[PDB]
Amino acid sequence: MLSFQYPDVYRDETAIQDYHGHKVCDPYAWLEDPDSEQTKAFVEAQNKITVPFLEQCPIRGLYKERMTELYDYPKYSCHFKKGKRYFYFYNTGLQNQRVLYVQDSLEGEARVFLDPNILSDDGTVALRGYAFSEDGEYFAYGLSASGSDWVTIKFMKVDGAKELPDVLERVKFSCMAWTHDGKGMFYNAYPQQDGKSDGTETSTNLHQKLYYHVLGTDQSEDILCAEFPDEPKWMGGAELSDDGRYVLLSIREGCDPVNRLWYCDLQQESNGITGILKWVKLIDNFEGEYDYVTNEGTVFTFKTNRHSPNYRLINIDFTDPEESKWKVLVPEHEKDVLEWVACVRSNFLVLCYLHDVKNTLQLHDLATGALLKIFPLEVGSVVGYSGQKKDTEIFYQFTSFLSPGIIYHCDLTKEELEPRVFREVTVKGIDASDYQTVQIFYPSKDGTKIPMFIVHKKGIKLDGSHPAFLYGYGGFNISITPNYSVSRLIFVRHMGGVLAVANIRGGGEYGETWHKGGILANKQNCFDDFQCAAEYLIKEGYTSPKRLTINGGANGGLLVATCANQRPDLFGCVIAQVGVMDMLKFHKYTIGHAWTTDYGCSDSKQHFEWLIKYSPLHNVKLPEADDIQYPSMLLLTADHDDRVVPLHSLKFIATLQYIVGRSRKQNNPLLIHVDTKAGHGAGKPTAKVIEEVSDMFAFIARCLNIDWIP
Ligand SMILES: O=C(NCC(=O)N1CCC[C@H]1C(=O)O)OCc1ccccc1
Repeated sequence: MLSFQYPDVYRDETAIQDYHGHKVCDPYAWLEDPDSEQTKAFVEAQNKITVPFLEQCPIRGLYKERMTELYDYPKYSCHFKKGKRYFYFYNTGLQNQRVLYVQDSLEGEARVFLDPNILSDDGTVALRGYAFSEDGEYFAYGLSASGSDWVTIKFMKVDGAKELPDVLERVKFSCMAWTHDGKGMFYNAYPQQDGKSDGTETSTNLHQKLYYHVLGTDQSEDILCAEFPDEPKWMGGAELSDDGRYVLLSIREGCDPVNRLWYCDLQQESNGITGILKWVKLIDNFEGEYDYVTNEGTVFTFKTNRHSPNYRLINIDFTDPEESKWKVLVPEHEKDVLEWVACVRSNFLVLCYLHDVKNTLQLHDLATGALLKIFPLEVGSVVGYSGQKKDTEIFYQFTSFLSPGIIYHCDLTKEELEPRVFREVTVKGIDASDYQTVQIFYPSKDGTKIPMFIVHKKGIKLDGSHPAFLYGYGGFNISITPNYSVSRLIFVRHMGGVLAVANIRGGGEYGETWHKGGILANKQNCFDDFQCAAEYLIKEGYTSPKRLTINGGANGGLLVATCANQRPDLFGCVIAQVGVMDMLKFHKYTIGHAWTTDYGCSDSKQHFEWLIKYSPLHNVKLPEADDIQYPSMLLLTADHDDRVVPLHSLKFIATLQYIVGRSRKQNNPLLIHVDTKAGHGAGKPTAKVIEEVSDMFAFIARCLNIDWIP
């Protein structure tokens, strides 16, 4: 099968660094420079062998054709109202980017409001964030090129969709919030830096500032409202209270669900916004999260995890702020996580809970916190919602593994608040009734029961003969909930596969305790949990090692790469997307410094000791047994992935090819594909999404010798 030869890659054997007495060699350190001729030549040489390998078999084209056909279905976001108009996103089916539409009434004819497709031939310019003025007459929107996190904010007058001259640069990881007087907008920006700022650089991002832009002026005139020069990693995001009276500043440092909370009563400013605001430091520490829901005068309602790992709602009165005085509006549930809360129709609260990895949605009274109405949902996830304080209706979007989704609407001015289907689309070609989703809980190494969803064709025999695709993430308090994936369903229908998603520790499925169970000293729990998920699928007869593929992206790329090093005997194929592979140097680049809250940092001897044991780049080793080789591996990254710099995957593949690829027993391929004009994943155009999944499933099919089932 392997008719190709791995490229020559120079090893800098002098690249040695001492980590607390532990000498670490990094022979491919030079791949950290994306601009050198050496690095460019490396990428070219790697793609040169990967592309023909992926395109040789007819299966890639078959998969691509089927994906193009089945993914071609109307895709709508739920409606949301701003001012006197309604807005919604819509993709006719295969447009590179979804389009923002506007209508003057629910019955009115909709018209194109913002079409990102006309900004590029290939759809590599995408919307990244936006904010309407409080009256809905003005609109600010961020644009990112080639998938970079960097944003350029532009503006439009809503009536007539008129482009305005205002342009804001150096924006990244920014908030967008208009003051209610309609004069301007708060946003974040980073100081100037040498070199590039286009997504191909690896420069660390520090000293993020909070600025206020007055509409109709040059960015150079912007007001500096908050800065933290003594704390380079702090990031202060601004939002206006519902009544427009207070600017709330949520300061974050790192990735834990915690934040300082400062406020500024705008009425108390000496003469409007003219400089550093008179911040009142309500919560001046990083011990808990305080997510603004709404306020009534000085009584502020926040969703918090302060001594409540499953989250709860509290009221903090700015006039009697001490913690002993806070009121618990909606107490913490013993097991269900309160995911998010919104205030609508003045005195209603919409609460979304996660019950065993499935969403529930309900309406509560703002004054007492009492449950008023349960909005029934099938097994799945709530992925969209609209309804602000002044609105008198809500829209919410539901999705699941077998259902593309349903958008519901509920008029809250009605006595009996009962929802109605607003929009529903079914994908012709995939009959939901032929498949089933089951949820099981398997014990991990330490006995902890971990949830896992398994999706497969009804009536299959559990004889271990089926190809399986097992996905996991495991970290950053992210919950991996049900979602509709045409690409995965094609694997089920056309490749006879079984899909599985393991809700391993590190995620947010069981609140902050679940998160803490998969970080820092306990990061190994994630890998153990995931390996145990694979062992469950095998023991129960869904699949066998040789037919099992594992996949994950970014922190999930780290997950599958570590699992390949630790248990190469358990997997037949591994697809690691945009993975964090160098755990000793991740903190040095772009926004990597923020991930130390989940991983630790190698500067600390204690942390280094945890990190060195699982870092993918530092644990590539030939399996001892002659009958064991590494699984087939495919790394996917892109040259503008400034979230997880591509050097991670470049150094990792060089190491795999040298240490393992050179061995005579290694017959499974170890490849990388580096895309252009793309980044971490957000905003990737439809055309690229299709090529990507086609590469993935063609790799699986060729390596495992799977025939296409028409
Ligand atoms: O870095 C992330 N998110 C985490 C992220 O993208 N990660 C964390 C690990 C690698 C990668 C991933 O898994 O996609 O977002 C940037 C940010 C914004 C505000 C405050 C701090 C940080």
